[PDB]
Amino acid sequence: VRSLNCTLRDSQQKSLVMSGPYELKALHLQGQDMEQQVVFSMSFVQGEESNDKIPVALGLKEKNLYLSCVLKDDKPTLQLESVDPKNYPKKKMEKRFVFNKIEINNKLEFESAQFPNWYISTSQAENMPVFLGGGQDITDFTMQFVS
Ligand SMILES: O=C(NCCO)Nc1ccc(Br)cn1
Repeated sequence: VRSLNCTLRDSQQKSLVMSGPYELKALHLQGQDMEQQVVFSMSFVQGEESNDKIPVALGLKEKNLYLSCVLKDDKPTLQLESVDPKNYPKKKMEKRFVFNKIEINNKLEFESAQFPNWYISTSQAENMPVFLGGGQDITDFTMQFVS
């Protein structure tokens, strides 16, 4: 499987950092604090594809942790999920790990492949969790490539 290391920033230009072991949060960051941002390994996985819709998995660089979409208290919910480090990443990722990376107006949205029309989202407020949203909440991102 092919993977690229990258960071993400929301359309309000908030960066993403760890919020405990299994959550991410978004906040405005600049300067030395930039080292705190999460670096993703974006893997290009199997799934239905178009020019503007590309299936990816979002793992944390050098960690056996992936973003995943599951029902929690009966609601679609973004979680960080651990995996066996000997088996990942792989080309045929389970559907809960797959996001459709969609380019619209020079920004990216990440739609859950498991839950159509649910998107990786951030709040306008500082220091709040990254979540799966189904308006005020931000669903557009840019990507920064990392060496
Ligand atoms: O401009 C970007 N990065 C800033 C320099 O690090 N990224 C970018 C641009 C278009 C789309 Br679509 C997604 N990401």
